[PDB]
Amino acid sequence: QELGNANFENFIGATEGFSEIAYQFTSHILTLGYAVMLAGLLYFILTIKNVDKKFQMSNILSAVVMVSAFLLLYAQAQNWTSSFTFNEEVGRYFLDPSGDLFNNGYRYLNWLINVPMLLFQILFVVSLTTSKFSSVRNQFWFSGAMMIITGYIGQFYEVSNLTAFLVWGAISSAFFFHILWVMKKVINEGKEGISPAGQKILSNIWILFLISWTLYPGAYLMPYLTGVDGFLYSEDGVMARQLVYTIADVSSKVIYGVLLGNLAITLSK
Amino acid sequence: QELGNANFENFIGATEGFSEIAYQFTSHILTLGYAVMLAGLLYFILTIKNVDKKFQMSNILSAVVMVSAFLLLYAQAQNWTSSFTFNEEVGRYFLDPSGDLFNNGYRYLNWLINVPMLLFQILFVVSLTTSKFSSVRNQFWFSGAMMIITGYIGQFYEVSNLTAFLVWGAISSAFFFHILWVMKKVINEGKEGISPAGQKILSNIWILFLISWTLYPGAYLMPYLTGVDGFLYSEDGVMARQLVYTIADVSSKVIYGVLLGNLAITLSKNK
Amino acid sequence: QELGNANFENFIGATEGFSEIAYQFTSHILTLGYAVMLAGLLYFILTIKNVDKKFQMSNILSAVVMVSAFLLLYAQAQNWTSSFTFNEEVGRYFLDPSGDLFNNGYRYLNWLINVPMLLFQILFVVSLTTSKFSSVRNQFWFSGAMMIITGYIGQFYEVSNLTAFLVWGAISSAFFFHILWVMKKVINEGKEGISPAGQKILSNIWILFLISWTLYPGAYLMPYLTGVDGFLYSEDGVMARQLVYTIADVSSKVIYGVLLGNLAITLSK
Amino acid sequence: QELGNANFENFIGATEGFSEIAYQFTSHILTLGYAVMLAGLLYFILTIKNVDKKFQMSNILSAVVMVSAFLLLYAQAQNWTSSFTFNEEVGRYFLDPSGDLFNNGYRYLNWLINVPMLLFQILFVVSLTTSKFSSVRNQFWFSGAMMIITGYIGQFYEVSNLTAFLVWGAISSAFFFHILWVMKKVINEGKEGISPAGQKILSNIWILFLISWTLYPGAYLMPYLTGVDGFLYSEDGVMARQLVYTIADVSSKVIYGVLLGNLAITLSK
Amino acid sequence: QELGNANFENFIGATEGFSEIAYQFTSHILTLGYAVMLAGLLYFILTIKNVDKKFQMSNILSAVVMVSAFLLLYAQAQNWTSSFTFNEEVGRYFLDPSGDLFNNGYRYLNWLINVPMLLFQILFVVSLTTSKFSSVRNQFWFSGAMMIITGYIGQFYEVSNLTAFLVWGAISSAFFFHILWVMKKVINEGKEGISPAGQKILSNIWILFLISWTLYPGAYLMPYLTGVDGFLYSEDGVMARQLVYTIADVSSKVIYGVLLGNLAITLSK
Ligand SMILES: *C/C=C(C)/C=C/C=C(C)/C=C/C1=C(C)CCCC1(C)C
Ligand SMILES: *C/C=C(C)/C=C/C=C(C)/C=C/C1=C(C)CCCC1(C)C
Ligand SMILES: *C/C=C(C)/C=C/C=C(C)/C=C/C1=C(C)CCCC1(C)C
Ligand SMILES: *C/C=C(C)/C=C/C=C(C)/C=C/C1=C(C)CCCC1(C)C
Ligand SMILES: *C/C=C(C)/C=C/C=C(C)/C=C/C1=C(C)CCCC1(C)C
Ligand SMILES: CCCCCCCCO[C@@H]1O[C@H](CO)[C@@H](O)[C@H](O)[C@H]1O
Ligand SMILES: CCCCCCCCO[C@@H]1O[C@H](CO)[C@@H](O)[C@H](O)[C@H]1O
Ligand SMILES: CCCCCCCCO[C@@H]1O[C@H](CO)[C@@H](O)[C@H](O)[C@H]1O
Ligand SMILES: CCCCCCCCO[C@@H]1O[C@H](CO)[C@@H](O)[C@H](O)[C@H]1O
Ligand SMILES: CCCCCCCCO[C@@H]1O[C@H](CO)[C@@H](O)[C@H](O)[C@H]1O
Ligand code: NA
Ligand code: NA
Ligand code: NA
Ligand code: NA
Ligand code: NA
Repeated sequence: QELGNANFENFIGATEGFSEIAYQFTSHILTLGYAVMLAGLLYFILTIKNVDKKFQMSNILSAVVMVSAFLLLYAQAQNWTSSFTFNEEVGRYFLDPSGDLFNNGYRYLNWLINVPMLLFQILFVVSLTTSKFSSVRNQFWFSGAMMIITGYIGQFYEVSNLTAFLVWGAISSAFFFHILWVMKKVINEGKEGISPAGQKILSNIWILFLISWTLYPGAYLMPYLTGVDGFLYSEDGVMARQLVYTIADVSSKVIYGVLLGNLAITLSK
Repeated sequence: QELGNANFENFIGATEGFSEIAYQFTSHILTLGYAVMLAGLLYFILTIKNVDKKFQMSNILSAVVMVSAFLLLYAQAQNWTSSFTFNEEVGRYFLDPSGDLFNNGYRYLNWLINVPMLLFQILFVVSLTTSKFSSVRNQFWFSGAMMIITGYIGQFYEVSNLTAFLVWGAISSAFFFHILWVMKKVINEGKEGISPAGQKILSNIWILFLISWTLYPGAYLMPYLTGVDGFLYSEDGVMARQLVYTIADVSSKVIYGVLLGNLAITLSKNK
Repeated sequence: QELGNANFENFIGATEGFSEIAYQFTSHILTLGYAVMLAGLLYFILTIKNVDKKFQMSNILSAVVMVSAFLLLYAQAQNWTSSFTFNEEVGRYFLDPSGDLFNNGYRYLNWLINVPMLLFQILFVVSLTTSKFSSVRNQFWFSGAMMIITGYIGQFYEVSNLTAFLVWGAISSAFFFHILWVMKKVINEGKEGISPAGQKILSNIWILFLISWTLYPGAYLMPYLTGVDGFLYSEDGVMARQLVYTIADVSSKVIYGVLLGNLAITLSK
Repeated sequence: QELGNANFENFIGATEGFSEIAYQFTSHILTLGYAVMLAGLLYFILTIKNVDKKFQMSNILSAVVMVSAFLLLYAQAQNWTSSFTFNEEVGRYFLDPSGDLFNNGYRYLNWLINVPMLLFQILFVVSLTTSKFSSVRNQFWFSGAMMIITGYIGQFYEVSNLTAFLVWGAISSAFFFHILWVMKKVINEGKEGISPAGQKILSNIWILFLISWTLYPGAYLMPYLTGVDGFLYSEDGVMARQLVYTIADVSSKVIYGVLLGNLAITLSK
Repeated sequence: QELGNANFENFIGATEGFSEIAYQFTSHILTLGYAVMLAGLLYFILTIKNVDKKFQMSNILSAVVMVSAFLLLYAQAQNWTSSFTFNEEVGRYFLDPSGDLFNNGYRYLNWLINVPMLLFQILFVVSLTTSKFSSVRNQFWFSGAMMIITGYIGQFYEVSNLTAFLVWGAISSAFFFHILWVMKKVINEGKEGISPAGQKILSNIWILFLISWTLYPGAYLMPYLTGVDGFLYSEDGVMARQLVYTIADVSSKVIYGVLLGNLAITLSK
């Protein structure tokens, strides 16, 4: 079957199909994804007034991120269920093209909107020392956009053209390392002038940031992390990828937002 | 028909099918489930300001639990209606695979999110004495996650492999007993220093907790509680399970949340 | 056709079918039903602060009842439109089993949730004199549940077994009369100690309560109220039942809630 | 094809069909309808505290009207798109009975709910002089209900029985003229005692009321306003009717609500 | 086949079809569109109280624009997914007429509602000097309506009749130039008497306004901007148009709204 520039989920769906566990787990984990975002939305709105006026923009940005993210993750979950249909005869779920092909692009577009705001929002809680607010913001916004856009292009080729896949991924990675570099600077400068309690939370924010953000490129590469015809080029790789994306998105948005809010409270007088 | 690692609802649906009463009641009770969660959401938001600032995080946690739970229970209800279709010829509802197989996993994922928050939220109303807040929290969160994850794995095998079903269920039970142990400690320490009215509510919270949480393993086992080819391995067992899950979820979240809110009011200087 | 323990709507749908007027009116009236509930939700939230803090729980309870009532009535409306499909050849709507059979149980489960809260909520506005608060509450909650549960069982048999239908209905009625008895007591005791304006509203609340609550058993019996092969065992009876249920639910929840709120305002100082 | 007591939209759909422009425009205008209602809902909620406490019930009533209006108008829009399907062979949209017949009754039921509230709400902004509040309210509510109910019955016969159509329409019109009479009285009495700025707005409210409310009977009659086999008994008449209903509903609810809010501000210390 | 007066998306869909990238990207970008509107809605509501009472109407107008716009863009995204279905044999998405033809009219009707409010809302933040408030408002509202209505008519003919397409587009352009002229006047008069900070933001508002609003006519013409049988008369032109519309709508509403809110803050005592 000709699928063209399609995600590997479709190729697994079109050949081996998905077992009950593989199909149901992916449906469940993706549903958890958007459910957590809407739960987070309520949390962030309800806790806005827990911090001083000057910190509240960060709480507002956390809630705004939850909107977008809930709608895009909900669309991603519907895309998974509509793309794969039970075959009575073999008792597995196969590609149902009439529901459209499955594409991870809904999730990517959530990143496009939300990355700029997640990077931006910490600048409302911490004070920089050396760096100018507008400079850091502009670096975050440019590199954030380019990281997501180049990755979005790459992932269309993850089966149809491994070279394009890896080149676009590599370019994306460059922008990723730039963001990590700037965010480390922001964390360090944020630490000077604030209580030891505040410094501890910023340490935790950095570890959360580093682990959660590194998951994404892992999920990008997931199908190929065990090489050609590896364990992970399979329904097991599909499950692994969608779990990791869901953990990443929950961690990078909700937990991140909670930690920033807790920092804002400690700095609040 | 090969169904593989599927819930027993599908096997009943695929052989005997469901009577009008069995099918409609399950649809109704599952719908009640998500409707109560959204009603609860409004209640908890609207009553935030009925308690002192320091208690209000518990009300917020109750509302956050209602969100997740409404979406997952709504998805669980849609899964039931889509999976079973009326046959004109025999006048019963049979497995319609085109709607996907029915799986209770939507409900389980609601547990994964919400158990950590339900255990956590009492620590914002009561004061511990001897135990450290961070220690109790960490015990709740680790054991809560492991309980739900191991159960989630088990329930895929509830027909296809009785051994896996019962071993994963047993491991889940171990973590369950750990949580009961810690929650008893938390209740006892919570009772010290507070009015007799407050102590009465905490007693009631503990009974509600113990009964409501014990329903879950009952619902897990439901199809087999009358042995091989028993009364409950049937549409009657399907009805029983989905009723018990719905009662449990309403009790463990909404009533629990209401009792905690009533405790918060008694401990409030406004009262 | 084999329909088993199914509501009489399906039997009419399966034999005579529904005319355009019968089908459209039922769809419209059921839609009005859930629309009024969501309108009520907004009204009750927006008017919370029109009464003293000590009355506001009644306003909150009215809003909570609307949320469950809107969701269940909306589901009941979809059940109607999905269950009956236009036949081009005869120009009438017939049972389409693929949409599931039509059952009034969605409405009944709204009663199960909401009856306990409607009875309870008046105890936050009025003061009892002779009766104990916990006793009245317990009587309301026990009898409310038993009334709706026994009715819910009965209505499955409204065609398949007239005897079961009428026995379960009779048991339901007993619990109904108990509730009427207690509510009369509560109204009377509520009247003592309060302004004549407040007493007048409580008089009106009692008339509304008595008429609105009596409609339900009428709607239960509707198909048979003109005997065997009567005018009402027909699309006209289907229309009559769904109108009466909709009027009852609007009256017993929304108008009831408005009157209680107006009482709360008069008692507000 | 026998359609029975069905709206003329179905007869056009079943014979000539609808062009792309006719079908898409109707879908768009009906969508605009419910979108404006939800936009209005937010406006009215957000502006509640712009007026004195004693005027705020009018703002609340405007918001409550929007909730019913959005749900019913949304249902009316879905009824349109579901009822008419593209035919590849002729490139026109034809009646698809599987989606149900199209009926304007969803809109009518929005009137049933909302007319009583729109008439009522002005009595919270203006003071009567000679007329009794309870008398005006009761006249509005009785005549409002009878106007909508009689029209609702009439419109089922707009093709199948022109006599019934026009008699029910005529009866509806009588109640309409009664409402116009009472509302004129209410406007005049409202003008006494208030600033010239307030009087100007009440003049505008009367013109808006008179034009917007007169559109409805025009839309009722639309298909026949060019006589037998006229220009308007056609997809052009369908477009014209649905445009006029949408303009009327937006004017009579949203603009009306805005003008009343502006009056409330004028009368506010 | 016969598509009649239909958008060029359908003609591409009906002949060449859409590749996975072309179809998925359009679905993603249109989804991003409505997601950003709902994220914006939350931002504007949550920041209302950041400005003086007298500026807050502008913040409220930004939120009201977000409602309409979210619903219309959401409908536009659904229209795209239901209109184009995967063909297993060739592995491309082709016109599925059963989902209705695709039409950009949902977006146009969002313009009809929202243009009048976007133009109006700046008059609540700036003070005019020479020009009269009522005159500017009336010019905006008349020309805004005529611009959108004439464009809406034109776009039906964008394949079926190039002459009608370009004449209606030209008339639309005339009203566009009128609006640009008046808005420049409003910006200039707004700048007189206010802080340098205020003047800077108004300069930025003008550049954003000019670029964002100019994108629309570009998107209108997109399929023909590379002439007969050009690169852009293709799935690439479909992608280009829907990207530009989405960027325009986000820029002209959300960014515009943020800048106006920031202006309101600087002018706030
Ligand atoms: C809430 C969403 C967030 C924080 C998203 C983060 C996304 C990334 C850090 C993505 C990184 C990627 C690479 C470094 C290479 C491959 C492509 C990406 C976009 C997945
Ligand atoms: C809000 C939902 C709650 C409180 C969920 C509670 C879930 C349990 C206590 C589950 C217990 C289980 C066992 C002890 C064994 C079998 C598997 C489980 C997960 C059902
Ligand atoms: C908002 C919902 C309310 C107040 C529901 C009330 C329901 C009843 C009073 C039902 C009464 C019934 C009987 C007395 C006999 C037949 C069965 C019932 C449940 C319809
Ligand atoms: C918000 C909705 C409003 C204000 C609805 C108004 C409806 C009317 C004034 C209807 C009038 C009619 C007649 C006078 C004759 C024909 C039937 C009606 C109902 C369309
Ligand atoms: C949020 C929506 C906005 C600001 C919409 C703006 C729309 C335009 C400026 C449209 C302009 C057009 C022309 C000048 C010619 C072709 C037709 C139009 C309507 C696209
Ligand atoms: C950084 C990780 C780089 C991964 C190296 C690319 C491995 C390419 O392996 C690919 O695996 C597929 C499934 O097994 C095969 O179908 C492809 O033919 C093969 O190219
Ligand atoms: C601790 C709970 C008791 C578990 C007892 C497991 C014995 C169940 O036995 C099972 O019953 C099913 C239904 O009748 C049959 O289909 C299976 O063949 C049979 O293995
Ligand atoms: C208190 C009201 C109870 C009245 C019971 C009357 C018995 C109804 O009689 C039933 O009517 C049906 C249709 O008319 C028939 O099909 C049934 O054969 C018949 O049992
Ligand atoms: C405003 C009152 C106008 C009533 C005039 C009714 C005359 C219309 O007459 C009707 O027109 C239909 C379509 O043209 C025909 O199909 C019908 O046969 C005809 O009865
Ligand atoms: C601003 C641009 C003005 C419009 C340019 C006129 C070009 C019209 O060219 C058109 O291009 C289509 C696709 O190539 C062809 O299918 C049409 O038949 C042709 O009329
Ligand atoms: Na599926
Ligand atoms: Na079903
Ligand atoms: Na139907
Ligand atoms: Na259609
Ligand atoms: Na599609």
